[PDB]
Amino acid sequence: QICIGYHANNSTEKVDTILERNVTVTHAKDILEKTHNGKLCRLSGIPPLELGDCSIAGWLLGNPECDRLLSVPEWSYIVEKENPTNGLCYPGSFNDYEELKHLLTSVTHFEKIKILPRDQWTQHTTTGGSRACAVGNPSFFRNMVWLTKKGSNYPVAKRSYNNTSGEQMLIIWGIHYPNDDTEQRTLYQNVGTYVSVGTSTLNKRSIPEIATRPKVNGQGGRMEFSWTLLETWDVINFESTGNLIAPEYGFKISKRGSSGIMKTEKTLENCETKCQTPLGAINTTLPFHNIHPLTIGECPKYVKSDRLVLATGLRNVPGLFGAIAGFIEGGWQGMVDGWYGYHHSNDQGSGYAADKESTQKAFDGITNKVNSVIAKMNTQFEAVGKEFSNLERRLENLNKKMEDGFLDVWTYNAELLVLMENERTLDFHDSNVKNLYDKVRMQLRDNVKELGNGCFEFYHKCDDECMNSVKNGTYDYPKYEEESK
Amino acid sequence: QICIGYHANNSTEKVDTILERNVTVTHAKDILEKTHNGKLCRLSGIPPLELGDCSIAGWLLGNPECDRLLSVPEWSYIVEKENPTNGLCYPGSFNDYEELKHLLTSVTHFEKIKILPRDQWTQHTTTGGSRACAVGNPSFFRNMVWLTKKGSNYPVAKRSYNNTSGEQMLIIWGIHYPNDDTEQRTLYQNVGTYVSVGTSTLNKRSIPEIATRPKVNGQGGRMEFSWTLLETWDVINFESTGNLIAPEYGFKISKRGSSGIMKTEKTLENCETKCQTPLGAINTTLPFHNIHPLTIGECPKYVKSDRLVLATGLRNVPGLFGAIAGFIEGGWQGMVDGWYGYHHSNDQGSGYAADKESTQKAFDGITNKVNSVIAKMNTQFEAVGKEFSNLERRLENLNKKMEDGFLDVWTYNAELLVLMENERTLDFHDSNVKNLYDKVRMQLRDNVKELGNGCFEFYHKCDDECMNSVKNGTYDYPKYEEESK
Amino acid sequence: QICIGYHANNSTEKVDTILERNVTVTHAKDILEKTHNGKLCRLSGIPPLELGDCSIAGWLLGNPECDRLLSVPEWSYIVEKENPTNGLCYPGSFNDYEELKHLLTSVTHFEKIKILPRDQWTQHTTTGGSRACAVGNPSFFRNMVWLTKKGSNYPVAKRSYNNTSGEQMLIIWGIHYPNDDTEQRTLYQNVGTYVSVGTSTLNKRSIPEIATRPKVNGQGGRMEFSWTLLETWDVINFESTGNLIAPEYGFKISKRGSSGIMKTEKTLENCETKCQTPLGAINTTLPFHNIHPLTIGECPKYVKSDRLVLATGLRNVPGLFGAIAGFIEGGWQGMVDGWYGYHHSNDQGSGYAADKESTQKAFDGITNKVNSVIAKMNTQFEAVGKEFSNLERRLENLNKKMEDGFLDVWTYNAELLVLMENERTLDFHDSNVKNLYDKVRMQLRDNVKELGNGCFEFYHKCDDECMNSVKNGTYDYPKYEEESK
Repeated sequence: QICIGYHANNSTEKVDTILERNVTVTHAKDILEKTHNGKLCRLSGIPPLELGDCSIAGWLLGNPECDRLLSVPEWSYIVEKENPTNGLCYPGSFNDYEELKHLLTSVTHFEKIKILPRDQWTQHTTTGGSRACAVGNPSFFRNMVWLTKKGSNYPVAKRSYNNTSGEQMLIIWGIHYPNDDTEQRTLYQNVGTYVSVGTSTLNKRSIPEIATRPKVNGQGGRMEFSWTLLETWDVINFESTGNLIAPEYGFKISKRGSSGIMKTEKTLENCETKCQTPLGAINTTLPFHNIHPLTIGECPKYVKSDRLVLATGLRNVPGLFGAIAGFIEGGWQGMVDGWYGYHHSNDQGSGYAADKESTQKAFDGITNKVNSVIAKMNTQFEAVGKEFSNLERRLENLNKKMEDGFLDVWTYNAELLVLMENERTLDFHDSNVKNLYDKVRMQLRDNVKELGNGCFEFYHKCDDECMNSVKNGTYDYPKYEEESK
Repeated sequence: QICIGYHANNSTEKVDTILERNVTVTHAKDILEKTHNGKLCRLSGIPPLELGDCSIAGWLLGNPECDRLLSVPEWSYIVEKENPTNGLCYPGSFNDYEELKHLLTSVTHFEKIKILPRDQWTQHTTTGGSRACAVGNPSFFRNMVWLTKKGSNYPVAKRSYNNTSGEQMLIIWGIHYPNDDTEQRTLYQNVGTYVSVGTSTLNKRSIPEIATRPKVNGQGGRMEFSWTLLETWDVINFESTGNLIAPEYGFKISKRGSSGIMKTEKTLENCETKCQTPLGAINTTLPFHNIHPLTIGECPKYVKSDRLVLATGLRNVPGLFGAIAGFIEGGWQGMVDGWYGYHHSNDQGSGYAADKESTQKAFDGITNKVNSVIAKMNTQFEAVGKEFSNLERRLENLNKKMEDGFLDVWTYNAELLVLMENERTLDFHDSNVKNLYDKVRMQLRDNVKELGNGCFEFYHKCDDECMNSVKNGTYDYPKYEEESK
Repeated sequence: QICIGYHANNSTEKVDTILERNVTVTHAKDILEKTHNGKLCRLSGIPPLELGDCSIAGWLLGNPECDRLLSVPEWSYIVEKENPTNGLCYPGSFNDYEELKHLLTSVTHFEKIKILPRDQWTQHTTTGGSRACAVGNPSFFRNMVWLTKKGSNYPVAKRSYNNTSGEQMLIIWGIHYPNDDTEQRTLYQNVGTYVSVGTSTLNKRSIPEIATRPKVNGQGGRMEFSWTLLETWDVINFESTGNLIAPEYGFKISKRGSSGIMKTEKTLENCETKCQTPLGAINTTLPFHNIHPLTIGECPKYVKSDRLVLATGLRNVPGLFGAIAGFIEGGWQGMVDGWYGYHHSNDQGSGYAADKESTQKAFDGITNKVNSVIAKMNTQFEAVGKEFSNLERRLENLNKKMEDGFLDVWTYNAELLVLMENERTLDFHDSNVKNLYDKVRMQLRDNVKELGNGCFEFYHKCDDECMNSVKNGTYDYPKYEEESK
């Protein structure tokens, strides 16, 4: 007796296919990454700029509450709170704020130079402060200078600066909007003041917009700050008859490319990632994850799925070709050195023997299928998270419409890819067993009867050495011409 | 004698496959929804704000032509004509208009409130009107007040409002731009006038731009409107020496999400949908539709295709496994209670009996195939259509480039899905038939003769309970040892 | 004897399937276009507007270095260098420049009309020039008029123009920002000047800002230009007390759709395409290419792949159904008129004969498969390249994140489509052979013996007439009852 069978085990591993659901399989592979390390790490050897609970505005201006900030010269992404607590301690806005944040998202190299020393403002008062930026005496943004009148005079304030630092330089200035005409006169003496700033390409003139406002942080006044990148060997001109908040420092900056701000509560924790999420770092080979949409780095695609499992083994039986769970009704728990093999009732022993060469062709194939699915996915560095003012609601909605559009597409493709390929994997094994059976039938023919359960009854004495002529595809028909039929 | 066969009927359904075109099939399912109810319906219980032929601006300002408007307090989307006939009856612009429309696109909750009563502008005149907003007497936007001179004086107009309504409040104001220096004085006496508006975050000061302009609605002047959201318990301050168009009303407003403006002339009708289009509402389980690109709601994916028919039954004849339309050269008109079955020529009679074991595995399977294709589609709520000013041409083009890009992707994938899955459905049936035939052959053997056209000729007698033993898989070889050969 | 077999040849064409790599195939089709003509062509009959090394700004204003420019009236895209040498010869900015470039991207119809002739500026000096626009006396943009004082006076400059031209007209004006108070007097005499421009919808008043600036092209002053579309039968009104840079010309423009600007150094070169890239033109039926991402026209999808070969022939051997390179161990070099066929050994001769019928079914099926993959692709017209100022980094990053999104999607889908469909083409051929073999075995039966690699040994005499019957499917069992067994 010779029998063609297939492998079985104690697996409870389930998969879905196009045609059937919850189908138990021999071996399987999850291709969806769902675990992180819950840490917040450094991105490819380069740390994040950690802001604690300051805002970029607050950090750059020199809010006294950002003094203990600790600044690296490099950083690869920024960490901020979804709602920071130390920003403009003096009320105001920041022109093109989001553009500025996006510009500082990632940096070479970035250092703070002193470009316009306080004391050189010789005809003006410099110590101007406010209870709003208080340390319990009134202080002010440490990087800026509030030029006010000296005595009863405010002469034209006018300085320039040639960018000799060798690198593109970020420079910030501001204009102060008083609460009323009287407060204007006591700070600046003059009424029709203006702030004028100009470079080669920049060319801007502001005038104070005096108006009655509710108090924010106990102040009815406001400051509107602006910023420019001063190109190398170019000069920036300030001229003002009042209301200027002058920079004292500039920031040398260089960039390789762009990145993201990560909105989170966590804190850098000393490690390494190629891919960071607000919940933790991801180290994975798999092509999909479902951890968090807002990642930074080279990440697996984010999918709205919570199971993506490829069958690799075979239908676990305690098809399209009619073999597995077909004319060969069940699998063999015994044979464990292959996926398909032989079982023989003889006069010596009996008798499980794996078909190495056919199990090998299949380990190769299925290994290739898995690797096709995984290795064909392209993962370049991206930043996902994005920033919009509350007058860019449409733009923000456009961005969400896009992220969501790709999310729907990848999920659908993934789900269906897994389902379709699982149906073909099973048929694959089913075909392999069926061709095994046939690779024996077309060879025995008359020296055996077709029993049914994938068995052949021998018309002669087939000792262990004859049973090996069948297993290795080299059985001779001529030799056994004994007709017991 | 027992024949193996498969179902055929009078159907004329055609599907396409990867390898074949116009292939007549037994049963099919169109997975492309292309019918609407020609009605404009309310969305998950909540109706649309119907603007008739007014613009949002005309509505909010109180254009007199928008009096019999009817205003719901809720609304889930807005209906507006492509080009409304009642907007600014007095010529002018509206700062950040598109952002405002996007804000009002859906709403909790929306209530107009008198916040600055006219008659309390005690030192100014209120009955300012124009022929441009005629009723046939000069009139004006009903929600605004045109402050002008009282005698030969226009003092500092200065009022404020604390938002005690417990909701976030929309507030609009405008400044006037006269056609020439003389028109100005007859209206405001003063010449260096300004308009000042402040809140906690708002801070604005506008000055009039006197200049000769072509007459729109017989008017050379222009009115430039602005708007802000005043937060709860915050106060807004107005101050002006002339040219201020003050609001009388504010609008309490709350929001959960965003929605969209649907261009169309149809009117609300009193039905319901999860999904609306400018042509009619859609009610469907199907994953795709081709009615119209600009839907609002939880919709199927829009595709360029105009036919996605999924084969569910089998090839219909008067394959890959070479049974169907192959070695069994035809289907059976007769048999109608299964897809595959038997036909016995016996001394009692004949002979059609469907096969319930395999026909059920197929219903099961093809059912799951359809459900997988449908139930994997992710359908959240979206609004598609958007709005852009004539200086956001690039941004609009970005949006189109985006909507067009997904359209191409979903079309291609749906078209190919159907083509591939159809080829594999037919091969599924072809296989089920081939396996039936094989399950019978492997049960008889010696006891019967393989004819060629799918039949077995018995080498012995076989009454009815002889067939009912083969069909159910319970046939015992040993009992029949007559070898008429 | 009669044997079934398949085609083989001397191909070294290789394809990848889901299960195998580097598989040598009988015939194949590359579906990735990889070649361009290196020419810069015209798009569907319509040329590009070529700018040499001017910028659109310099071209419209009429920079004297653009005299040789060659202006056509139609054009389907614009060719510009990455960084053009002749732009604003006199330093300045250009309000909403990117929107203007986008406007002019494609054009009907485009024609320069003389709308405000120089000489009619009778109260002012017109020949105002600058050394910055030297010809080697001072000159100026040829399409603009630099109004300066005549004698010691500069009367209110006031002119209007009503667009009677039958098309929408683009108009450009400018305001001069001088370097210092004396430059202003020597040019304009007056002190608190203004520039007023108005139409139906446009309404701008501009006062000049005198300030000290770095010198660019030797100028401290700056000129800011603005533009508008003057609709038909509308009028534009200029009024100015100095500092106006007036138009002399407007541009009748008409637009069907939109296009793009192509950045490259190449020149128009007198040929044709439906699809243009900065490297050269593409003439192709294929659905995919990898030449360059920035195309213009009706183009194949761009993918990161650099090999998309579709198998069309069978495994080459000099599978899933166990025929090809399976139970029939190899192919026939010498069957050159079909994919599958017969080899008869006869008393007469022997004996390769291609099977016309089934080879055709295959040529048909694979033709369809290739046409389905190619023809389902949606090649609408798009421009791709896009322009953003340096304060639109976010917006530009938004666009990049989108182009990449689609690139990643199309690439993955194409790669896997090929792999999956290759796996099934091979298995298709395999199936055809297996079935042709069975179509003989079921037709002979007793009358022949199953030998080995697809061979049947006849139990009777078979002449070249009997042979033909087996081949054409007519052979009869009854006739030949010679039972040499």
